[PDB]
Amino acid sequence: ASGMTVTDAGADQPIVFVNRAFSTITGYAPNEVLGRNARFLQGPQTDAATVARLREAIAAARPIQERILNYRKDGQPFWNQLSISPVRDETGNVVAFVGVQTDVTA
Amino acid sequence: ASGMTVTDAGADQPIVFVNRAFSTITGYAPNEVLGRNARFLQGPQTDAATVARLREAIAAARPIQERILNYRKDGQPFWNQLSISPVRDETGNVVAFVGVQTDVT
Ligand SMILES: Cc1cc2nc3c(=O)[nH]c(=O)nc-3n(C[C@H](O)[C@H](O)[C@H](O)COP(=O)(O)O)c2cc1C
Ligand SMILES: Cc1cc2nc3c(=O)[nH]c(=O)nc-3n(C[C@H](O)[C@H](O)[C@H](O)COP(=O)(O)O)c2cc1C
Repeated sequence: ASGMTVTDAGADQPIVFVNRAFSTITGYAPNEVLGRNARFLQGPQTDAATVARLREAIAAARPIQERILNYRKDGQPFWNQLSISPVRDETGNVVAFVGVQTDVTA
Repeated sequence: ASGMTVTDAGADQPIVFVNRAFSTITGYAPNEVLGRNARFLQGPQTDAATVARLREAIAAARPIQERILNYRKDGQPFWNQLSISPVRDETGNVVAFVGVQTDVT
């Protein structure tokens, strides 16, 4: 089952919702992630260039797919097949971002 | 500001998240809508053919936009410019639906 994260569009994209699978994958409870930028999932072995591509895509409200090394709450590394897309109204205003997170470590 | 509604993909698409604007537009608090299908927003004068188009789009996980007559908690009618899109993982599985609700009254 794939994780889903919803963030606000503006002001450093704080998490506003995660599904159950997000907790299964990351080991974080909703309480522990709400109001935070998802970048806490990253650590020392996370690829800087991949993070840069995410940063620029989100700034431009551009859909992006990346395979990124993330870390469970307990510090265990896992490979995150991450898909982020802006949510737009019909006037093109960005209302939110949605992230789909799949553990592809195996 | 535009409302946003997130539902589960399966089992009659219960609401799992709404943003602030959803409450401003509909007059419903999150606690009142969570776990419910969004069809409660429809009323007597809602166009049946529009509802049928939404029903078929969701069944096939197809993106759809409709202008649909909805009703606030207090019963006042409003025109809802509604856009629904499936949220998919990289293997095409539908993880959720996202609806954007703009009051165009
Ligand atoms: C909806 C959403 C979900 C995200 N999910 C993840 C994730 O699961 N793992 C991750 O490393 N980064 C994720 N990010 C990316 C970070 O929040 C951040 O945008 C990224 O690290 C680049 O920005 P920064 O250089 O300011 O940290 C997500 C971003 C958004 C908007
Ligand atoms: C994410 C999402 C948001 C929705 N938002 C609305 C809405 O704001 N107003 C509305 O009348 N129907 C909305 N619907 C549609 C109803 O939930 C339902 O799909 C529609 O009435 C057709 O199915 P039915 O014939 O089983 O009711 C939404 C559906 C989804 C999946």
